[PDB]
Amino acid sequence: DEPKVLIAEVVVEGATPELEQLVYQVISTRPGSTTTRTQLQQDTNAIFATGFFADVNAVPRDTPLGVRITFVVRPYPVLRAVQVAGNQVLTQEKVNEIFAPQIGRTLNLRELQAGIEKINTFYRDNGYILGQVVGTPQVDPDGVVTLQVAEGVVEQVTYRFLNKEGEPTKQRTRDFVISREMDTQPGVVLNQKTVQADLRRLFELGLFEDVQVALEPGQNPRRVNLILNIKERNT
Repeated sequence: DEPKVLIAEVVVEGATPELEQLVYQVISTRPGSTTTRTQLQQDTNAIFATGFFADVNAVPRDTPLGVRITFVVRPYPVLRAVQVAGNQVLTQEKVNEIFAPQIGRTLNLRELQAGIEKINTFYRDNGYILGQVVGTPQVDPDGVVTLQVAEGVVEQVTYRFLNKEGEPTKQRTRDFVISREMDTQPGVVLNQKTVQADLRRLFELGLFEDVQVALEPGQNPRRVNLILNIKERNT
């Protein structure tokens, strides 16, 4: 863990005033302090961990005073808007409301992740069990952030009839009999409350020994094929 250098000045470049005090607060390197390469590296890690910066570099130069450490920092842009692709039950207006407190100051990726968590909580609490933000947020240099969601859209619903052993068997009941009990239909976003309700209506018909629900990925792999595995009461 050698060698050590004495520092004469520390400057922060590239930060707005609000953030520049933060940089000084989180680093340990001061004028008058002895540092190594490792510690300077840890200082850039600490600054990066604040969540405000796209890029952090520590640069040492020789000045008339002695050694300068310049921390060069490239903040994320001021946040101007957050827009979403692939949404249906999550409205752009709800997205605007979640992120309103952040608009007009430098974007912070920890705070963005807290908003992403608010979106996933909106899906989960409203019963859209599959719904969530997917991918990495796109941050454009003009301060507009784009997110993707996959809400759990039902591409198709497939009935599979099975005998007692669990092998395929000839269907007796007509498709309409089942379909007309179900609110879960192609094009809706899967909701665990509606699935439940649907299975209760299928039970109230008195026709099936078992109905089990299984999901397979759609053709669009962000969507689902809802499978009903159905064992009908014999003759």
